Formats: sequence, structure tokens, C-alpha cells
Amino acid sequence: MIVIFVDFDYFFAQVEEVLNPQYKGKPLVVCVYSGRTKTSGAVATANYEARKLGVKAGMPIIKAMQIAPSAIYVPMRKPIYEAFSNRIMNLLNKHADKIEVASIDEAYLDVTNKVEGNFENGIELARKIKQEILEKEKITVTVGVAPNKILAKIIADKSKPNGLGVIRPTEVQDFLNELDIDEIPGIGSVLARRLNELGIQKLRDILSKNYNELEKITGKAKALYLLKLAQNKYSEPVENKSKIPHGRYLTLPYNTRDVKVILPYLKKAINEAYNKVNGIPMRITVIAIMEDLDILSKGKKFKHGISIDNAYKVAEDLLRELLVRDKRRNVRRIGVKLDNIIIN
DNA sequence: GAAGCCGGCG
DNA sequence: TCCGCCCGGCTTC
Ligand SMILES: Nc1nc2c(ncn2[C@H]2CC[C@@H](COP(=O)(O)OP(=O)(O)OP(=O)(O)O)O2)c(=O)[nH]1
Ligand SMILES: [Ca+2]
Repeated sequence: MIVIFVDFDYFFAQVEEVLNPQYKGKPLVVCVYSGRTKTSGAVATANYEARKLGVKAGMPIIKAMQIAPSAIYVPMRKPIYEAFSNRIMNLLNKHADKIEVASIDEAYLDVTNKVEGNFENGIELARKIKQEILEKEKITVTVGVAPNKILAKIIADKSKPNGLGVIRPTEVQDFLNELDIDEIPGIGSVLARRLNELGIQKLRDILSKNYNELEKITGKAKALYLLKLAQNKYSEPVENKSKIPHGRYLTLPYNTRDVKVILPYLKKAINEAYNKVNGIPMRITVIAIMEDLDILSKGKKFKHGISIDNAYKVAEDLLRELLVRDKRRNVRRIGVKLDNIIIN
């Protein structure tokens, strides 16, 4: 198992820098707004000059200006960032036996057969990938090379920005021993707080505690996952799937409960969603906003995926099922979501 | 099966 | 130390 994890450096801001080179070297902030009850905005991405002045993602925009008065504040343009992401993902495509797209800026590559099981050529490949993405798209990325997915990510994370993390087969055991508990994917701040207040600060501190004492705080799946990881037993493979969802939402001319009216609009959302997709989804979800604006949704999974034609029937049903769950209340806006896409 | 609560993520 | 046509795990009825 040779995994190369690729993560695009401050992606949205970096794209803005490429389109307008005048921002390069100046503090830049990409802003995301909301048209809900309040119209206020927040930080989506800050470049490193902004991050250096203390600007972080999710920071309310008002606050970011307090600490970065000198920064340039721009609106978010998803479609462009998506186009970039699309292009770069394709470049990676031809460098991997198997490729898993995790998000708009994160991919995992299995390169084991590519580099003939030789870990050194694997590192050489990562360097090539870095170099190519920079030359083709003028985007700098951070990569992580490791025997499994989770390590490959965890080391890239320690190597940002424009870095190249490497954990070799022989370094693994020590690395697990070395690892702080909160540094591990799946453990947010809240879980860490609770784990530290029970004597666990490092990954190897799990071994001494009994599985039941752990579960109580952890859950079920995480406990198991932690156990295997600490013992270096984790090795979930890289799959040919994209974790990025694609959806279309359409407003109705007026509020209704009538399927014959809603369907033509659902059918259109489905069409537009399937055009955005480059594979076969394994889940369809019908989302419906009611008069009082609250959300009602429901999906179905398909082991072997759903094709465009067969989605009309299923989506229709899901809609009826939503209308049987909420009787005597009209819809306003419908949408469909497609995820768990199988690639290639 | 499914509503709702909670931690985590992008 | 913030929001999501959020999203999955888990607990509960
Ligand atoms: N509201 C909010 N949005 C966030 C937050 N973190 C990320 N986002 C959204 C906006 C940008 C997008 C990508 O963020 P990422 O951290 O995945 O990636 P990045 O911007 O390249 O930075 P990095 O390389 O450090 O991960 O997801 C957050 O804490 N709050
Ligand atoms: Ca990134």
C-alpha cells in the first residue's frame, strides 16, 4: 500500500491569486455570505499573509477586519474553484491505480502498482505530481506519502503549505507512539477535551484502557477505529469514488401538495444534477422546503448505483413518502442530491 | 423506520 | 468560536 494524499494549499484564496496576480503577497480573504434571517458574512479562505495576521476560516468577517484592516475582501466564486478542482483532479487521474476524491481540494491516490511497490519511487512520483500541478495550473499543493490513507493525510497536515510529508513503512510504529490524540482525524476539540480528562493524551495511551471504558466517551465505531490505528492494523483501501455531492434545487411558482405539478420540477432538478455528475451515484436524496421554510428530506442507497432514467421513479416515490410523512402542508422549493459517486 | 440531539467537518 | 436547501452516528421511541 502506497498512498499519496494531495491537498490544495489555501485553495479558494489561491485560485483568486492565480486569476489576479496582484493579490500575490498581499493579505487576501475570500468571504462567504448567507441570505437567511441575517445577511452577515464570514471567512471562507484566507491566504497566508492573512493567516499570518490572525485571520482564520469561519471567523466572522467583522472580526477579520479588526485584525486585518489591510486585507482585500472578495466574494466567493465556487464555480471557478470547482473548474480548477476538476482540472487538477484529472491530472492526478493518470498518476494513480485508484483515486478517491474526498473533497474539492483533497484526493487520495493508490500508487502501489504504479511505482511497483517501491516506496522511494513513490516519493519521486509525489514530487512529479507537485511539480506538474504547479506548472500546469500554477497551484501549489501539500502532499503526504504513506502506507495507509489516514497516515498519508495526517503527515500532509503537518507539512502545510507547499510541503511533502513522508512516513516510510519502518517509521510507522514510532509515529503512532508519537502522535497526539487530537491530531488524529475524527477527533475534534470536544472529544479531545474529554479524552485528556480521562488520562489519554497520546495514541498509545489507548492500549492500557479497557475497550468499555473507552466506548462510553467515544461511541462505538471510533473506539474500534482508534484501536486498530494504534496497533497499526488500519488499512481501509483507496476506492474509485468521489465524496463530492451534486444537487439542484428549484423553487415552485407557488406552494403545492400536488405531485403532477411538483414532478416536472423534480424531473428538471434530477436532469441538471446528473449533468453535473461524472460517474454513477449510489444515493439519491429528495429535499423539499415547505411553506414555513423548514426542510424535509429522505434518500435511498443503491449498492450498484442509480442511472438517470431509473432515478425519476425513485425520486417520485421519495416525494410521495415525504407527502405521507407531512400531510396537509404545501411545498415551496424542491431539490435533489446525488452522492457516493462511483468513478471510472 | 424515523425524529432529534450532538460532534465534526469544509 | 461561526454557519450549513450541513451530514452521519448514535440514542430513543
Ligand atoms: N464556516 C466555515 N467554513 C469552513 C471552515 N473550514 C472550511 N470551510 C469552508 C470554506 C472553505 C472550504 C475549504 O476549507 P479547507 O480547510 O478544506 O481547505 P483550505 O481553505 O485549502 O485550507 P487548508 O489547506 O488549510 O485546509 O470549506 C470553518 O471553520 N467554518
Ligand atoms: Ca486545503
